[PDB]
Amino acid sequence: KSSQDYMNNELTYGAHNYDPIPVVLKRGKGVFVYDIEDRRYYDFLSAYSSVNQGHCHPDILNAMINQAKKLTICSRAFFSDSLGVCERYLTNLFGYDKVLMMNTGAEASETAYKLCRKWGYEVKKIPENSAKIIVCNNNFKCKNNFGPFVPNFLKVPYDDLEALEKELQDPNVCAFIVEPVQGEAGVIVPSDSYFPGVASLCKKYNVLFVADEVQTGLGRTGKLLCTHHYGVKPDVILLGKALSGGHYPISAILANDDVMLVLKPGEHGSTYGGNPLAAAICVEALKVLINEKLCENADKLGAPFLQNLKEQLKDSKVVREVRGKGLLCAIEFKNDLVNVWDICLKFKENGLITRSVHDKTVRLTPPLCITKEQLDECTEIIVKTVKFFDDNL
Amino acid sequence: KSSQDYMNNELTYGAHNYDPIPVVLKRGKGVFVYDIEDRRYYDFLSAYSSVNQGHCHPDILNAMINQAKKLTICSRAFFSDSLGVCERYLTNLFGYDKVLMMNTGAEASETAYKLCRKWGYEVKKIPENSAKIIVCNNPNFLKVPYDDLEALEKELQDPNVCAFIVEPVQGEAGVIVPSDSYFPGVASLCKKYNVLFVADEVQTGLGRTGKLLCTHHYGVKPDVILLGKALSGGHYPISAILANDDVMLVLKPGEHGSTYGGNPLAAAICVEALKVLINEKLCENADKLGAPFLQNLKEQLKDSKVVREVRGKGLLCAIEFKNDLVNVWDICLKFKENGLITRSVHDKTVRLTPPLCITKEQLDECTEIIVKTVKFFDDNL
Repeated sequence: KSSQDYMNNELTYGAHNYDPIPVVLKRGKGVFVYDIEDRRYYDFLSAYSSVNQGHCHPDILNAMINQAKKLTICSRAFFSDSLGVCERYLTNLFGYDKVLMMNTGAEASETAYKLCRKWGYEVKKIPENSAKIIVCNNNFKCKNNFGPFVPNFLKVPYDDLEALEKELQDPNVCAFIVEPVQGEAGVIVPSDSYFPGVASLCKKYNVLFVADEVQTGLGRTGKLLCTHHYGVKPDVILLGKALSGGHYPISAILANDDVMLVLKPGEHGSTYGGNPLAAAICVEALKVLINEKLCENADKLGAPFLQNLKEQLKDSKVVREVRGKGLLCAIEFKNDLVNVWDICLKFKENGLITRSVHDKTVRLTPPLCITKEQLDECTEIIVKTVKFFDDNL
Repeated sequence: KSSQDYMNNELTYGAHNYDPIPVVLKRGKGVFVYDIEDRRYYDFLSAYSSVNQGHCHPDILNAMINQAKKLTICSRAFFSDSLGVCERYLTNLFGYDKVLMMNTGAEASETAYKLCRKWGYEVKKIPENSAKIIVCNNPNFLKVPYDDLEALEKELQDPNVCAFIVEPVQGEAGVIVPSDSYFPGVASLCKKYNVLFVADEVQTGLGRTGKLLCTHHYGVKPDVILLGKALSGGHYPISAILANDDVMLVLKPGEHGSTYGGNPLAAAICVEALKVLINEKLCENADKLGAPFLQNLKEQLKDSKVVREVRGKGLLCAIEFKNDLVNVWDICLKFKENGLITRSVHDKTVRLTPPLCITKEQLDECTEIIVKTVKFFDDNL
């Protein structure tokens, strides 16, 4: 069987709900993945930050096996030894009274909305009929906006304190939920000064500052929390992805007692949320992150890589911009001139796989254990692949 | 550290969003779990059907380790060898064109709603922004009584309905079994009004009632199947939707986004979990031991003042109490004391769902525990 046998097999037995780059992987180790035909590629997506520690990290796999021999799941009908150990681990490590463990990052966001709204009722006296959470324009009037007839989410521009303050004036806002750097918007970094302002603004209007660190956290930008960079402490933290080194779906919300204690019991979530197996894996995944100093590696190698790449592409007709912080980087192209999807196929050909976002911005997010030498080899691949297209206009 | 230490620890570091029975488990094997103090209990919840195969089943753990050494996740940005093998396995096994893999059962339900609505437009050609879906008691949803063909047909008449989503036996409602005749009628009715018959088999499926699909009992083939829980033997969150091409192709690329859905690690675990289910003939075990256990239990409790009813099919059973007379929660604590753990539902119905590898002898020992527990509450009234 060949890569193609597999790709056809999937098309005929599975739903067509995804549109993958045509490579079929069978193995990962650290910063490399390997296809059906034993070709090797640099993984520059890291399963969207789930394998910050690197593919198939042995320590984590170990933790997983030690737990899975004892107990894999018992459900929230009862207690496990493992979950508490995790909860205590995470809380001490991030400096929050409590933590709530879950599976997917969506579960994290949903639960966060419930949380903010209820805190808004129980504490700030706002009616759930009328509670609003501010978010940002992941991209960029006539509308009932008053009392019970309200949007649920108010969108405002990212990196915009004036606009943010304008909405915070609404007494029915209970929360601003924001990413330390916008992933989906194409890796948009904020001005150093934004988050400091955000923290003040929220403090002042008595509104929960929630930071979505599902992509930006756990080493990706150089720190355990990207928000650590701007010296601000959010009221609520969302964690996920790299929280497990790709060995399990695990995500979390962190908050102090005054926020977390708004949550009433009996309200069902997922059966697998907070299971012993995940709890064990979680602690090891973060222990690996800290012991191997992967945060610092990222911090040290990141700014250079980005700067040097900015240099070597300064004279490209198709490149629009090169952005990043730590090892969370991207290249935005002028989709007027090039087809972003082809650039991704070209990369794949040149030995580095990644994916598009907007059909204009390409994600550059390798596992955090990458070496200076490896990054240099990749800069070569990147400069070369971009050359290919520049050489057609 | 003791059970209590462990519980207090959770209270102070984790959110209080659940309300567990006060037992702290450290280990599972098959039908038994063991607490901090090395006490042993019969697990009669099976993590709500996630461990049909039994706790910590070795074959599955093996499958898990073989895969985890090779690749755990790459995301849907790319392909893995393992996923396709899974997809092909499941499809052949259940008799549907395609399958869509996911993580949680909620993801399955959400995705099912999207699917039904979209089929309802790109096919039944329902007016945009108006596709209603019918569901059973317990904005574009219509509730109707369970086990009610007359009521069901009345709603099916709405030309804007695109789907009926229903459980082969109602779990949350307190283990409610339908009359043999209901589902056959359901299938006809849906066939006639041109409406997707979706079966939620997340709890009822994979051996729990004696068959791979509980609907197999009633000789009906649903347009869509939802699977989960036992789909992994409790080793990972894995769930699925099954459907043929005419329904499934409605879904187009790039509209969704859960990173872990369809990952290679889960894909591998899935195939083994079901292989275990079939090889160890756990469906049949459940089928054979089930009806007896339920009948015999009905007998031994016929004269109880606090028991209201004993229901079940296969090893999916329950006992409903008269919450006027007893506190269901205390009945659960008493069980725990007598060596069998389980949970309440409604504060009136108690779930009896052991792992499917339980033996006739074991069930008998449990019947004893159950009867003993019950008598304690009879006398004391």
